[PDB]
Amino acid sequence: MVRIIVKNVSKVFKKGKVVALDNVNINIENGERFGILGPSGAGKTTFMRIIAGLDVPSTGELYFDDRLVASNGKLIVPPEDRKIGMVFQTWALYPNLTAFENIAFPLTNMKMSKEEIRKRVEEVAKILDIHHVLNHFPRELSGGQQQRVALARALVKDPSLLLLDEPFSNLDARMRDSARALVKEVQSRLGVTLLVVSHDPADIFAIADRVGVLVKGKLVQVGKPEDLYDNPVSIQVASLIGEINELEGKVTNEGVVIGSLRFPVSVSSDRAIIGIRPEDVKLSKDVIKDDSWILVGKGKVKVIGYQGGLFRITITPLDSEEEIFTYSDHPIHSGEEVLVYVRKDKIKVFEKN
Ligand SMILES: Nc1ncnc2c1ncn2[C@@H]1O[C@H](COP(=O)(O)OP(=O)(O)NP(=O)(O)O)[C@@H](O)[C@H]1O
Ligand SMILES: [Mg+2]
Repeated sequence: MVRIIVKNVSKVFKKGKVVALDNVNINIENGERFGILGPSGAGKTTFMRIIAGLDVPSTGELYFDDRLVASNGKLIVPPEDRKIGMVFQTWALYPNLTAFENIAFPLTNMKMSKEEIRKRVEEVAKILDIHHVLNHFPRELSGGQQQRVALARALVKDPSLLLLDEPFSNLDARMRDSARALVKEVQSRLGVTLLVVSHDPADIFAIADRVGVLVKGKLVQVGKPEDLYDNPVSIQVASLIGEINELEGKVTNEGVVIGSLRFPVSVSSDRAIIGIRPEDVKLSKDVIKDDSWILVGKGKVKVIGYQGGLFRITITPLDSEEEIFTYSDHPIHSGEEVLVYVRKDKIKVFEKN
C-alpha cells in the first residue's frame, strides 16, 4: 500500500569510523514483497531501522509515497506516524501478558475505547487464526502460535508496511515452511508492502518478488531472485543467493584453465574466477552425446557424501586441488576418473583483478 523511496542513504556509527550503509538507492513498490540478503554485519538491521523510523539516515533522504519522512540526520515523520508494523530480530512477547494484552498493547494510547480495542484485536486475531487462544499466556502457546501473536501485534494498527527482520531464525525447519507460508498469506490478505531481511536465501525465493543484496553497507545488486541466481554481479553475490562451486584459473586463448579442465569463457585479467552451480555439472564415465552439455575435461572423484536423499560427489581436476561438487541419484566411488560436463550458458566468470 506504500511505495518506499530510498535516495542516497548513508549511515555512520563511531563518529564516522564505521559506514554501516553507503549511498543506498532503491525504490520499493507499493504492495511489493521485497527481500534484503547479506552477510552478518552488512547493514540489514540498520536499513530496517531507518525504514521504521527508529533511526535516520546520516546523509540522504527517505520518502514514503511522495512524503518526505527523513532527511540528512533529521526525522521528518516519526515512527508513530508512519503506518508501519514490525517483527524484529529479537522480538519478544511480554511473558506476563496474555495474547490479547500483547496484541492490544500498541493500542493503549491510540484514543480508542475499550470496545474499539477489543473489536480491533479480535479482528486481527481472526485473520491470524489465534482468536481462540487470546486468553493464553505466551508460554502456553505453540511456537507457531507465538509467531502468530507477534504478527497480530504488528498488524493491530492497520499498517501499510510490514517489516520483518530475520523472522524465521528461531525456527527449526518444519516450522519455517509454515512460517513462510503464513507471511505470504497475511501479506495477501492485507495488501501491505513487505520488507524482509535475512542472511538466509531460502526465505528469499520463498517470499520475495525482488531482492537486494547488501555487502559491507553497499547495495550491490537488485533484481528478481532468479536474476540474481543466474546473473550475479560477483562471485560473492553468486554464493549468497545459492550454492556454487568457485574456481580460480588462468585466462588463456582457448579458455580458462584449471588443471585438466578448460572452461570456454574469457574476461580481461590474467586470472579469472569461475562459478558453476552443482546442478550445472554432470559427471560421466563416457562421452555424453548431448549438445546441451559441454565437456571441460577429466576429473577424479575425491569424496562422496549423502544428504537430502541425494549423493554429493566432490571431484578435482587432474593436477589441481580445486574442488567441484554436484548432486546425483547414483554414487561414483572415490579415486575414479570421470569426464566433467557443464551447461555452457551457465558458466559464470569474473575477473580476479
Ligand atoms: N548502534 C550502533 N553503534 C555502533 N555500531 C553499530 C550500531 N548499529 C550497527 N552498528 C554497526 O553497523 C554495521 C551494521 O550492523 P547491522 O546493521 O546490525 O548488520 P546486520 O546486517 O543486521 N548483521 P546481522 O544481523 O548479524 O546479519 C556493523 O558493523 C555494526 O557493528
Ligand atoms: Mg541484523
